[PDB]
Parts: sequence; structure tokens; C-alpha cells
Amino acid sequence: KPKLLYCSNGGHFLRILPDGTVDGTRDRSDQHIQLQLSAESVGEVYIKSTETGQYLAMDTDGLLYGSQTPNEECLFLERLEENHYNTYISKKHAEKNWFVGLKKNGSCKRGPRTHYGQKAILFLPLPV
Repeated sequence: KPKLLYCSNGGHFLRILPDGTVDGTRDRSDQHIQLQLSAESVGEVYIKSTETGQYLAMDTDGLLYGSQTPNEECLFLERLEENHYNTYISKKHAEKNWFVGLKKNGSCKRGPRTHYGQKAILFLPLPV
């Protein structure tokens, strides 16, 4: 079932825009925040926009983007945290601890600018 990913940092729902950009919005009515998570392996997931069919991904520099096709840069390691929120780390760059994150202003955070402990990397999955 689809779901929203609420980032406690700024209170934004993760959004994958049509142009391939990724950010966050507080507008629960946005059509680009309905995400479908599917697990390849336990703890590994693809995050897809049901509206545009794009997959969340992170390039070799830690930049989040919307990929029109599923590839290895779209695989994320879903990890439950003490607070019961989820952190999503790039599987491809897991050894760099590059997480999916949103700044308090709703803009995406770059992988290298993120690290555990940050409120920017905590997302609460909400089944629609």
C-alpha cells in the first residue's frame, strides 16, 4: 500500500517532483508525495512516486533525484530508529553513511551533509 514519508526535521512529506527534483512539502494534498515502497530484500526498499512512476535515488555525489527507471542508485536500506522513525541510507553509498534527508526548509540535504543523529534523516512512514 502507498504511504507518505514525513520528515520530523521540518515537518515535510518527502516529494518527488516531475522534473526529477526531490524536496519536501507540508501540503498533504500534493499528488507527488504518495510513495509506494517495495522491498527487494528484507530492509532494502525502492521508493516510488505513484503519480509519476519515478524512483527516489541518490547520485555519486550524494544528490537526491527522481529516477525514471529503477537502478542500483534507487536501493535504500530502511532502518528503524530508537524513536520508531525510519532512516533511509543509500545502499550504493552505505559505506559513506549517505542518508536521505530534508532540511528544515524542505530542501533536500546532500548525502555528505548528513549523518546519524540528525533530525533531517528521520522519516515516519504513514500508510495512506
